[PDB]
Amino acid sequence: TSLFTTADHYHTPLGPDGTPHAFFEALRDEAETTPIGWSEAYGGHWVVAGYKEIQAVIQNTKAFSNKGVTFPRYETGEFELMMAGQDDPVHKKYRQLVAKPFSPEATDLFTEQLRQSTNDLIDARIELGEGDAATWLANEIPARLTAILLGLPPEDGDTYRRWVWAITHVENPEEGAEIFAELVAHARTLIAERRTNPGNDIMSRVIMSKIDGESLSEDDLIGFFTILLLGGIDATARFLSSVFWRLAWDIELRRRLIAHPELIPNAVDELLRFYGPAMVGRLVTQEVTVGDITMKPGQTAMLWFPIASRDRSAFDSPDNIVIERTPNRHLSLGHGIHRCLGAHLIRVEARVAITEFLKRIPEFSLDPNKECEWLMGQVAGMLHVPIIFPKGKRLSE
Ligand code: HEM
Ligand SMILES: CC1(C)O[C@]2(C)CC[C@H]1CC2
Repeated sequence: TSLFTTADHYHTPLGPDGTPHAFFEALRDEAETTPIGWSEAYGGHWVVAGYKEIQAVIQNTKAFSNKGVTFPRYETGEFELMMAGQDDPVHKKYRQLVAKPFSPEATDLFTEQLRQSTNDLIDARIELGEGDAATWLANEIPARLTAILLGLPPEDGDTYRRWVWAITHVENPEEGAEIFAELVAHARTLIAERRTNPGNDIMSRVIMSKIDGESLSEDDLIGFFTILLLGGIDATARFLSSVFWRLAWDIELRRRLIAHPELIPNAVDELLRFYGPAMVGRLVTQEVTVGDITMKPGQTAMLWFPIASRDRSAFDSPDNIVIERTPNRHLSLGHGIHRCLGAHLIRVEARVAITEFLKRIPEFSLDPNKECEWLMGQVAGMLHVPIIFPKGKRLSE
């Protein structure tokens, strides 16, 4: 009578609250006894839910390969996800090619440029009264910024989200391939129109790049593009979709942030722990024993962060958002050599998005006449969060 029996991450039961949190809180329980379980979904796999246990997997690079990070494998053809489906040396090497454009320093030069666009997207409907905080804001803030890093066309959110919708998987036959081939099409065009008349963007920074003293093949360039056009548009879009659905009803939290922004940065981390959409797996390359279980090479182990972010033997009162909690050592971004590449970037987007969104519309609420839809998968969160506020005034013209 275990929940691991049929544990499935693209299929987690949703409580009345609308979130699959009722499940986690409960499974979070079972793990105290059995920190790891075997699931019968997807041919057969391992579920790692204990904090001490998931933290033991991400660290032993020996027995676990990242060549199976997305699982079931992500729709990407004969292209491997850079610095993510590759183990070192490839990893250590490939990454140092974008290490700098992502450092806190370099990812600050866009700082007060995100407030503009945020505070400039709040003009879009601050005069209507409502709007899907997901589609309308959750999505555009992370999508526009990216476009700007990969030297891209700002208003095509729709097009990109369409590609990522196929990478991300839509349990569709191969139409994920038909559509991924277009990302590869545009990805190709963009590449070729950069090695001529460049820019300061990242996409460009890597072309001129060279490994071993020799440039790089486009099967690695079209490879990065994917990871990035996928790093900051999905996980983020969802995550934000969440804090907005969370601030729509958690008035105890809304009013508290509204009156103490010194905390917004900190409380942005407690939200990452509680609403982290990120979930990954590893691939077993050699017999190894974790805690009390033994895993033979060939099998995959899913690392259930949402569950290990609620382990009581690591977090005081885990089921409450404690905006003061310090330190916050969750794993919603992972640890080890695979520590999120855009780690500092979302702490920023959040800081702002939320900071500015509350100074503009300090009152709003879950639209009663439209129900919120939650996304599932290795990336989950709110997809549609329609709110209703007091029709206001915009700063724009
Ligand atoms: C809120 C959104 C985000 C979340 C929760 C998230 C989560 C994660 C997680 C869990 C990992 C590590 C997995 C592992 O250890 O194997 C990771 C890796 C990575 N993320 Fe993100 N991410 C987010 C946003 C970003 C952004 C903004 C970018 C895009 C520029 C980015 C780029 C990447 C890349 C390329 C890696 C693989 C390289 C590596 O860590 O070794 N992430 N992220
Ligand atoms: C593919 C997947 C699941 O998505 C992101 C956002 C988090 C972990 C990995 C790499 C980047």
